[PDB]
Amino acid sequence: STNDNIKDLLDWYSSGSDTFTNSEVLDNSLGSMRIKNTDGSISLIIFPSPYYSPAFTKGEKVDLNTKRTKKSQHTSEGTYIHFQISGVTNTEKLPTPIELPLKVKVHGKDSPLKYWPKFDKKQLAISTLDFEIRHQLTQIHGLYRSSDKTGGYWKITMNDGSTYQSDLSKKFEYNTEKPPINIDEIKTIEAEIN
Repeated sequence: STNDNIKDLLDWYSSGSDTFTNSEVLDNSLGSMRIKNTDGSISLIIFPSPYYSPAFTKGEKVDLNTKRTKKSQHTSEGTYIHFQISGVTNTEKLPTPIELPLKVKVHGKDSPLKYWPKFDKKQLAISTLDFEIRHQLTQIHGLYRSSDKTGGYWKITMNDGSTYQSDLSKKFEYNTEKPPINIDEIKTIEAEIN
């Protein structure tokens, strides 16, 4: 059996993420943005961190690799609205898609990857990297599914030696999220399930 916190995490990380490219900024206020996607829907995205406060202005183009916080709504004006959190970056692409170096260890023993995707974007929000990593861990390596796989961490080491890490026993800390990073400057990504 697992505890309730672990169950929330399984529900959160096993679900998918929303992806929209070349969306347009409609409004940008403190802690949020209103964006129009190319399919016609509107996205209301919250940004709770002072360290990652998107500064895009009305009319600019952005990419979304985000998660929904609740069910989308059809409004009176006939508008389809999405409610999401974080995950907004510029639209710059890399010359050729790259494969991020992810090494996974379960109980000290190396655990091979399956369906780890390639990325073609120059920058990704840390929350986006967090969900991609944990999603791989829950679908392929059993994270959160049983009591023997409920903790650990992931750590990203940049070329300059600076690091980013997240504790797997807790939800990603959105309130203190740092700004998006250049993925081609990532030296190593390690994930360990205790």
